[PDB]
Formats: sequence, structure tokens, C-alpha cells
Amino acid sequence: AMKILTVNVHAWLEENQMEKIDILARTIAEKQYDVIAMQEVNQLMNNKIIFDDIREENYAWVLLETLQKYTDTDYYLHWSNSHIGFGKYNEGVAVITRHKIKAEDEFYCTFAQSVRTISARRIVSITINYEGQDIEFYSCHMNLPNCETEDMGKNIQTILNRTQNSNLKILMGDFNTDAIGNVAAYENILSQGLFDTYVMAEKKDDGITVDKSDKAKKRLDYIFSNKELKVKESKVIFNNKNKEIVSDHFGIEVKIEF
Ligand SMILES: [Mg+2]
Repeated sequence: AMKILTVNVHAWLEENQMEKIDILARTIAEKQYDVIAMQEVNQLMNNKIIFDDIREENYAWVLLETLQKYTDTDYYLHWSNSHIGFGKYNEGVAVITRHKIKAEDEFYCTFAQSVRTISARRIVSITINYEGQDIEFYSCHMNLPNCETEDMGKNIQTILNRTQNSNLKILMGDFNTDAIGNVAAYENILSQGLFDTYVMAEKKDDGITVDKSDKAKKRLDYIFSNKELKVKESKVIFNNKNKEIVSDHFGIEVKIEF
């Protein structure tokens, strides 16, 4: 039994930011997620390094320090910068985890690899040894499918080919692709040898992750798998129904057993 969460946090670009961080932290605390995957995690280019490449007030780092307020459980942070973002931010992705790790990677899944290009996207992977199996978790934030300088297929192939093994690869995040609207581009995702935990789930809700208040209701965020899994549940979270809103995207919360 393992519980996963993925959430595009729109870091430091949200109104009411501190309360929203607090909501997120409190939730992670109650639920005790094994792995949290986060996209649009920002830090100010001009702030001091704390350590590695992480600058003061990095959203993820703040989240973690807030998390410590509500749980004794040791959480670990792995973050990677992608490109120069909104304003004077570094935009990146992160993974938080309850578990210690065997491996960590940060790499570009895109052809663009310059911090000066919006379409350069770095991925963060984590390897956990769990119940005598090695599992790789990937936090992803992809470009629009129609993006004329990146091939989403190729990019996904880069992620999947980063390690050459027969490990369970779990691949989490914002894919900028509506499973309802642009079906051909969502089908294309799966063509890469991917299984969608939403579809595989025993219990599920409507699955909507972005709401612009059916005209404007979308499913843009996912949790994919390279193998078929026993997926007990797949709920949306932080949507003012199951927990308060913390971003401009809602999060996905998935329960897997193995
Ligand atoms: Mg956004």
C-alpha cells in the first residue's frame, strides 16, 4: 500500500500564498504521502543559496519547513531548475519523499536545454527500494502538444530511456494535454508504452484537474506507469471539494498496492 500525490503548485504566483502553502503542508501531514511530485516550483534568482542549487524561499523548501510544523516524519527534497520563469524566478520541478533513495537524476527531457528558453524542461527522478523492488518516480512538466519545436513523443522517449532496466517507472505531472479535448495527443502519450492510473483505478471521480469558472473543464495532469498496476483509487484533491484550492491546477492523489 502506497499513496502518491502530484500537484502543479504555481509557486509564488498565487494570491493568498502563505495560507495555500499551509493547506498543502497540513494535508501532506495528515495523509503521510510516500511521494509528492511538484511542478512550477519557483525560487528567486537573486536570493542566496541555502545549499546545492536551492535558494532561500524556494517554494518546495518552504513547504518542507512548514511540513515540519505538523509532522515528525522526515521528508526529503529533490529539486531541479528548468529555465528562467515568470518575473525573476527559476522554474523547476521537485519531489518530496518519506523514503530514503538509491538514485537521483536531474536532466532535460527536451531538445531545448537553455535556461533562456521557456520550452527547456528538466525532469527530476528518484529511485526508491520498496518491498524488494526498485521503483523510479519522475516529476514532469511538459510543453503543449502542438508546440512547434518539441516533439512530445520524443521527449517522453527520453524520460523512459534515461535508465536502461526493467524497473517500474512512475511518471507524474503536468502534461498540458486534455484527455477529453485533445484525444489524439493523449492517445499519443500512451503509444509511448504508458498506462494511465486514472483509467486503471478501481474507484475514481470525474478526474478534472483544471477548472476555469463543461466548456472549460480539463484533465491536464496525470500519473502514468510503464507497467500495469493494481490501482485502488484515483481522486482529485485541492478543488474546494476534497480540500481547499492551493494552485491554479488541482492535484491528483493515487493509491497503489504491490
Ligand atoms: Mg501554470
